[PDB]
Amino acid sequence: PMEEEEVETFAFQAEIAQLMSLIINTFYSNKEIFLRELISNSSDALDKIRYESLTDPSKLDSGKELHINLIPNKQDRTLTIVDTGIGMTKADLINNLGTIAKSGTKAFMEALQAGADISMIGQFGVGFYSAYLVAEKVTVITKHNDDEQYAWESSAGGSFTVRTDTGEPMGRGTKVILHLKEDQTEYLEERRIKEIVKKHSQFIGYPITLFVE
Ligand SMILES: Nc1ncnc2c1ncn2[C@@H]1O[C@H](COP(=O)(O)OP(=O)(O)OP(=O)(O)O)[C@@H](O)[C@H]1O
Ligand SMILES: [Mg+2]
Repeated sequence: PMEEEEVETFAFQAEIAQLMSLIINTFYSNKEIFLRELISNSSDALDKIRYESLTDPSKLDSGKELHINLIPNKQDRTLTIVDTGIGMTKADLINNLGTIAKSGTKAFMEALQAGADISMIGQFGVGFYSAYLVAEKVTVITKHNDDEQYAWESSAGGSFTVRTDTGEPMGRGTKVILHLKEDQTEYLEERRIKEIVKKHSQFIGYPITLFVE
């Protein structure tokens, strides 16, 4: 073909693959907590960049504003969570989002069997995967300070890919893009989103902005 793109395909760590099918194939009632989990991740990443700037203000040259944006797109049926946090290196993506085992995974699977609410997911070190409560597919674009912009992607099925991102440059941070299931479109509604952020994400030490089309 005219153009070529390098893709790297990785198997999810076995327990995490198993946690993902559990999340996807079980019925759960309290799905809205996915949003709280992604906002926390953005909040953590922003704490991190903030921490690093204390000793090295140069680290904020890639953008000084520390914040989180929420972007529903009804045309594409996507909900995007953007932060100007620390972002992830390629290796961060690979190690931290699927490939390296987590201490709490087995235990969280155990708790789910007993009938735990999925809301507890974030106590175990696997909160990200709550996204698959409402998304058939998740794309993570990320730009860390001394590395290139990358795109992580997976629709489950036990696998994810990482590639150099060919999209619009970010400066610094992470964009999580949720391709929503057809029965989960309420999470594109301005009212629903506002309700959910007020109920679950009111201890975020950063400004959050909802962009409404
Ligand atoms: N928005 C983000 N910016 C930077 N790194 C992120 C972001 N989201 C996820 N990560 C990385 O992926 C890892 C997995 O996140 P996940 O939410 O599954 O677990 P956690 O936040 O470490 O713990 P838990 O969510 O269970 O309290 C995180 O530790 C973090 O390093
Ligand atoms: Mg988390």
